[PDB]
Amino acid sequence: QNAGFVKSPMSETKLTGDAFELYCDVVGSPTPEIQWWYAEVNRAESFRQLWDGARKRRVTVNTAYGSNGVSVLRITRLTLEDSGTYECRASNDPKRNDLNPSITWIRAQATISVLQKE
Amino acid sequence: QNAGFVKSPMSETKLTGDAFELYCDVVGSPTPEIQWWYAEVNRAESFRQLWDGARKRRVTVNTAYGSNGVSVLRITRLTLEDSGTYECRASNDPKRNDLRQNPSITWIRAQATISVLQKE
Amino acid sequence: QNAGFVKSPMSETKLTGDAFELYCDVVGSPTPEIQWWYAEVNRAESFRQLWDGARKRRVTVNTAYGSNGVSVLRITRLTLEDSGTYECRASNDPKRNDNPSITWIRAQATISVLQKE
Amino acid sequence: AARDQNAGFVKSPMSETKLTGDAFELYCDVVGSPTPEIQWWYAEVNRAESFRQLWDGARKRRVTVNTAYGSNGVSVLRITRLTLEDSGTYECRASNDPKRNDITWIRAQATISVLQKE
Repeated sequence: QNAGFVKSPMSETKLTGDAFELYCDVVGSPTPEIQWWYAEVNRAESFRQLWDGARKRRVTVNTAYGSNGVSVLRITRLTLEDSGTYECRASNDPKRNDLNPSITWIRAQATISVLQKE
Repeated sequence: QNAGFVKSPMSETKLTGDAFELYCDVVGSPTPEIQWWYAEVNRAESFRQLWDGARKRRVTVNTAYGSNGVSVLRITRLTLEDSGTYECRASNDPKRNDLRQNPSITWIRAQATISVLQKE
Repeated sequence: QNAGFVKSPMSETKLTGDAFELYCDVVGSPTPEIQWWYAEVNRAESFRQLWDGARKRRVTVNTAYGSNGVSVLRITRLTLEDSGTYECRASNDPKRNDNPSITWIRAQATISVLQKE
Repeated sequence: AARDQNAGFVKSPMSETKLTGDAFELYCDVVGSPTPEIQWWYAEVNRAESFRQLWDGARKRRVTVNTAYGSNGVSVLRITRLTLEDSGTYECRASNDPKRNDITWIRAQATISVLQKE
């Protein structure tokens, strides 16, 4: 089985200072890798990988692997510039990390909108 | 600006001659539009919109809109060249259908891989 | 194939607070363009075009162009003032957008909204 | 196309097999009265739904297009640092129809096959 999404991240609107969590759950054989990506504008030139501890540890990534892969992306103390398009990426392609990055992966996107308190 | 995927399409392996169905389920206020897109290689240069009747009518699309958007993409009599990356796209942005824009900019995407194997 | 309605929108009665969805399905070769128009009274002077996002984003238009043109018009949080004649217009005439609107066909539906009293 | 077009191929792109990391160059040379326009198109699978126009700078500048119009039209398509995903059908399209940009184009196709380092 090529990687497939069983749970996808879900768009959400938030207030600055709040926090959000996005979830990802993927199946396949071999077990797929999960990565979280982001772009201000939903276009390939804008997408970059996020990681546990990004943005001075406002960003947290907890990922676990078994038969399936599961992950939560969490961002606290939200700012306006956290708005944009977030993405769970999954692949069990053996060449998936060989240095256009989306070519061997699948993607499932969510929109995050952060509004200013009043 | 608020559409989200409740259920995204699921990757699958099929044999030549069979059929597949992909399913896409989305929430948003107002109700988001749904589209289906495809590419042999998962890069924006190769993605094109599929539609009801495509590929000599082997492709059907059935979509229903209420509070949610729900759609099924079905392709019958599968061939090797039906393999690739398929994609549900959703949006309720009022400018989602303007032409002066990289098609993905006002949409969100949820992808599945379809592999079609030769009966032999 | 000249643009032709395979399914035309159907008149409905609603109560305030509800939503309605009208449906328009047109065949043709090439595939016809679809527009939605509205008027309080069925007179030419009162018809104007509905756009996605109108009426404080209570108006949605989701149109798909395949073999057929298939469109749904949805309006939420219905008020008494949303009552009227709603119309799907279709055309695959090459100069349909370039000679007034004589190149489009119309199919109408009445939406009557009553107070949830 | 027989009524409002008369351009014709004098040099056509040539199929070729290459290794990942290498570069290729395809050539097109077209005659007619008036001078015909040249475009380069590509598809993974030789079918109309997959064909898209390429341009100078495509694929993160790996794709180069150099076209000159004198009496005839001549053009070179170059792709460097080749990947497996550069494989497929490339074609030169040409037309000297007035309405050509509003089919009244003609095409000459080549197959590119990229193999990895064994």
